Amino acid sequence: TGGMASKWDQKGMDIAYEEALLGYKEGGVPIGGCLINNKDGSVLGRGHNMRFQKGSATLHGEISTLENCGRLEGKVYKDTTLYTTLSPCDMCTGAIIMYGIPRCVIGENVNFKSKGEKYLQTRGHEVVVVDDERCKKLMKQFIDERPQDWFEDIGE
Amino acid sequence: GSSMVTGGMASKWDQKGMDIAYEEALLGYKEGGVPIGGCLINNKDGSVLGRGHNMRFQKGSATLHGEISTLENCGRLEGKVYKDTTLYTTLSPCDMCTGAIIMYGIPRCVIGENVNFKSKGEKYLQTRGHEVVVVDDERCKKLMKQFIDERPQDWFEDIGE
Ligand SMILES: [Ca+2]
Ligand SMILES: [Zn+2]
Ligand SMILES: [Zn+2]
Ligand SMILES: [Zn+2]
Ligand SMILES: [Zn+2]
Repeated sequence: TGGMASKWDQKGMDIAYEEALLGYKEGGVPIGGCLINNKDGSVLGRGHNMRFQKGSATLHGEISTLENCGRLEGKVYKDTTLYTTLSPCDMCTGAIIMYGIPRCVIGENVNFKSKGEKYLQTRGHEVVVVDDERCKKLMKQFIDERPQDWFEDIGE
Repeated sequence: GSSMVTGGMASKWDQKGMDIAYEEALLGYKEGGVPIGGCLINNKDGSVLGRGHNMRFQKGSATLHGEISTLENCGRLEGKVYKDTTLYTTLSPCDMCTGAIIMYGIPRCVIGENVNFKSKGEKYLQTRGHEVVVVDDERCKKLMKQFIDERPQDWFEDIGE
């Protein structure tokens, strides 16, 4: 779309936030997301961080989202938007780049931001930061109460 | 990617690491999956923290590339642990696996070969400061070449094409 928001952007961020809330309720890292087809707004998949729920070192919210979409032909990704409640780390950024997902809509980049946000732009992707306070407050609460668990999720 | 780019020194555990990575790739091939394997070794003592191979076909996974599967198999770890390890992979990493190495701060990546595949990740790793070593392992090259020959469409799916 460029500049103007996609008709499905609010739907996507609301779903990402719902996933983050669910993850928080399950005692995990409150980071969620979803992948939407820009063509019809269909939700290809949705998910949240599964580090605590599955003892996973790779299932960040974004990775879990992609995993939940299942095996897809490469072309499908080319016209989708990945929604994430928090700005992607270098790994999740790499996933978006590898699959060629053209747009990444981010809830906030205040609690966390890696060099990946800019790298996505360098690699030709459109990056949108909403600065969604609901996401920011939820993530901040987790960081406040379980700082070490947050650090573990990003190898800190 | 700069011009004054150099490879990296050799480690005493590199032979071991690539042998395990190759073993994982053969296992994956046996299981009917993508023959890409790896393992993570602690540079401090040579201990193998984990090993794995691509699980796209085995688990219907869109994210379990060989490198990702390897990290997953190590389980949850304190962030400091990754800081003195070497990630071994039979094939040069895509942008996602490169991102995983960068995020966790794994200081060294030893690659079997980059003849059958090479993404912008190999250079980006060096740009981000990581030590990269390409051993040009003929065992890995032959195995991957055969797979790409026999299953071109499946190879493309693994890299989203
Ligand atoms: Ca053929
Ligand atoms: Zn993240
Ligand atoms: Zn991530
Ligand atoms: Zn790969
Ligand atoms: Zn990869």
